[PDB]
Amino acid sequence: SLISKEELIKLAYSIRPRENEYKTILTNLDEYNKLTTNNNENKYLQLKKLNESIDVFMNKYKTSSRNRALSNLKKDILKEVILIKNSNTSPVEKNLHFVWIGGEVSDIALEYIKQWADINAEYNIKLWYDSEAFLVNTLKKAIVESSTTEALQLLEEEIQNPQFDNMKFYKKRMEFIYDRQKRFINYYKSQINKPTVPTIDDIIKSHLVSEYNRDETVLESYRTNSLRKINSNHGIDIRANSLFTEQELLNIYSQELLNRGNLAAASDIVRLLALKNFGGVYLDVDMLPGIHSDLFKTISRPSSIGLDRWEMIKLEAIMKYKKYINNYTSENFDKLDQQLKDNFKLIIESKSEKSEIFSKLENLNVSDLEIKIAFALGSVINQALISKQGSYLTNLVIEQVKNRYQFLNQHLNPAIESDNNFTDTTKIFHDSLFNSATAENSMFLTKIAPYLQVGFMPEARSTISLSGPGAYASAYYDFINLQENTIEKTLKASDLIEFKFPENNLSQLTEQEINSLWSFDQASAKYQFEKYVRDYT
Ligand SMILES: [Mn+2]
Repeated sequence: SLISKEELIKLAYSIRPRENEYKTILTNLDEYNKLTTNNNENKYLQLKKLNESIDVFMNKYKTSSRNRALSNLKKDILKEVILIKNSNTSPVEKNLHFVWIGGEVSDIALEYIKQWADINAEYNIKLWYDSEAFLVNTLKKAIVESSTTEALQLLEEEIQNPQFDNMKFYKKRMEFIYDRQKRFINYYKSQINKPTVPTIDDIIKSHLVSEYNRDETVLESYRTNSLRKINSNHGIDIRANSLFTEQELLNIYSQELLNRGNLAAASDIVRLLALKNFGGVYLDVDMLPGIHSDLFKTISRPSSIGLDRWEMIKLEAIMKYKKYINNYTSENFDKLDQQLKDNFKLIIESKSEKSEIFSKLENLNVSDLEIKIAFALGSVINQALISKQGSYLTNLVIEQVKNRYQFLNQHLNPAIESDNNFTDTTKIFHDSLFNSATAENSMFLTKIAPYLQVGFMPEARSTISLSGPGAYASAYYDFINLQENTIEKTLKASDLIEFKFPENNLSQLTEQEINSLWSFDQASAKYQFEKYVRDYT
């Protein structure tokens, strides 16, 4: 709660008459204080209105004796936001949302998912997929593999030279990739309006048969198998539901799914809509249930192994002696002391059910203002989220994503629509983009400039600032500071303890997580390239 209007009057009292902008503050404060309603949103909006009115005063009367008391008010307002979001608080909808789009869901992922279902029988499992787009990953691989071969043939004389700059390969390949995506897309555009009303998979299958020497029967049985496999396993179809309720988000989803072949970005969109509409918990398929706090509370962690690695080996232990998941790595566990390896066996064998090893979600109490998110390396990471349907912050994130894409597309579209190659298209995009640079948005611009090569070239990481963690971190900034449309600033893990995915409720250091956190950096690029050259021979 905030100081009364009367208290502010006393605190900010001065020899001067009350400025008009000061009277407004007093009114906004009083009206906040007199809020009878207990809906979190309406309190928030009034707090926001008060805060804005304070900035108006302070920016106009920069030397006012009142500024100290008003600066103190603004500090109290920051705390009031946290008090509100922590006020009314009840369990999220009992939905676990996963997403596997663009191909056949792996068995490996089904196993990880199975663990959650077993432990939380009262939770509905939603495995989102796109019934029309099972061939999207197949197409992306065809394009990349074809382009790799084209680039290696072109650069055949140079690639073996150990001093070869592998970037020359990646740039060259990107040109071939761009031309092939553009060929696909233009063909898609010619088909999609016919009275036959073809699907994405119809169009991809035909293109693959025509241009990539594929067999229709093989493609078709992969498609029908992917469909039944996913329907049999909590599968829920994006196309038959109410996820996409307006054209703008659909188009963002489609440009990622169809034009770029970026399934991670597509999934970034789907997870947010699933949360907005249904509420619940979202998880990547490499996340696992949290382990009971006191399970290995009696095993001292050696100084030689890190905090993270210790969390990994805990999972590996559970897995060597319960094999809940097939072929779970034992690398880190096999070592080193033969004592703890038995203390591990002792405690794990002393349990008989899975629910004794893993903790249940039960009620996750959140308010209708918030979204909770996992952390990694000091940043938020959207591989795990909790949110009530229609939550204020989840909408803030969606708005961030929409405005970032609106900006991206404003500059990108004219370049795409032009009939140009990769290099010329890039230039038209960059020349428009960087002419919009301000102090405020410069970094963001620099981050989205390599958008077209995301997934295909090293260090192209635009997704983060578009549909990924960067959009969430700016939305968190919006929310904490009662601002809107923040792009320059992000809030970090250390800023957001009040919004953390409760640690006890999640195990992030899983085997599939780690061998998935592969990033397209230089080092990884060097290795991929060396593999490419070794196979080519
Ligand atoms: Mn991962």
